[PDB]
Amino acid sequence: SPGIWQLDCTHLEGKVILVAVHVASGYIEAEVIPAETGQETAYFLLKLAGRWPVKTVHTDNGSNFTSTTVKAACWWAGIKQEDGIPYNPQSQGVIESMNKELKKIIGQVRDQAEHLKTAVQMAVFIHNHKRKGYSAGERIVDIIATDIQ
Amino acid sequence: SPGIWQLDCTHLEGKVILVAVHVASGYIEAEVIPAETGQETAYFLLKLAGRWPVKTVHTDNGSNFTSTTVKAACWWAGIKQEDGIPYNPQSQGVIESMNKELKKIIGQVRDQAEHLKTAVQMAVFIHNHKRKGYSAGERIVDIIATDIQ
Ligand SMILES: COc1ccc(CNC(=O)c2ccccc2C[NH2+]Cc2ccc3c(c2C(=O)O)OCO3)cc1
Ligand SMILES: COc1ccc(CNC(=O)c2ccccc2C[NH2+]Cc2ccc3c(c2C(=O)O)OCO3)cc1
Repeated sequence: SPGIWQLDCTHLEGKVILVAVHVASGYIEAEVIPAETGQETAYFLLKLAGRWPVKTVHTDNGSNFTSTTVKAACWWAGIKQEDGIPYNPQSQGVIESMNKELKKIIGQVRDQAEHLKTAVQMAVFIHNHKRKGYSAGERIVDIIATDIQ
Repeated sequence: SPGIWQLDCTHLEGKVILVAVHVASGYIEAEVIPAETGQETAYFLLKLAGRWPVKTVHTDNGSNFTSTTVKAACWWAGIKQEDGIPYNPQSQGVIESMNKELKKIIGQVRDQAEHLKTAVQMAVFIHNHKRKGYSAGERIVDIIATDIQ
């Protein structure tokens, strides 16, 4: 479970916010793209896996699961590409709640930047730093370090 | 030391590669931009600090140190903005060698992608995963986890 991530795609302002969630910690990375394509998804995963030890990615939909470009990125970066079937129904709810939380934070910061991408990065920062007492950023580091040791 | 990062700007193919190095571990993040501007530098730091606990950034040059936009990003993200003066002469050499290493890796992957940004992200991946035996990615997580505990 330390290497397991979940992709998630949500929409705002006629743009697409692509999110990767570290399942065990709730830590996220995100980017704004014009539309979700295999190319954009592939590039995003390449970035993610250069930054964290990404063992498994549960793709967000069937198009990204199918995409040869996404498969090729997963091959390049040594990621096991998996489906995103919520065999645990709690998964849908957690992701939906996360999207609602992120959009709420974006709303709270929206007037602090012209561009949506800026507001999204502010939202990533707030989400990852929020104490719930550890933060998601603390949990991911602890989980991974424990795994290394 | 767990929170100290160094910015570094290098050039390839008429483009700019902006790098942040975690000093204690050698772990890096990087992006390709058309030109180094305070706006691009500010956005890069906002991204970095949402992902890792960035306490201090040694800026790469005086323009980024002076930049009101960079100062504002550092304010937003709770980062201490500092100069990049190599009071330790070993600093320059480490960065120089890092730039040379990165450009070597980019050359080794260059035909595996059309776009430079892709090759740069491949180089980030290879750099961070390289065992020197622990990798830079392992070292940063251990350093930060130790600090949290
Ligand atoms: C990350 O650095 C920051 C610097 C300053 C602030 C405080 N907020 C303002 O000063 C502000 C507020 C509203 C509109 C425009 C602005 C000025 N522009 C901020 C900005 C900077 C870099 C970028 C951007 C934007 C953007 O407006 O989207 O887009 C990609 O790179 C936040 C973040
Ligand atoms: C990250 O996913 C990967 C998928 C596949 C491969 C293996 N290499 C090739 O198939 C290849 C080789 C040479 C030229 C063009 C290509 C095909 N395009 C690769 C590509 C994908 C996503 C992107 C890109 C690019 C790019 O070419 O720069 O730019 C931003 O998003 C590597 C990484």
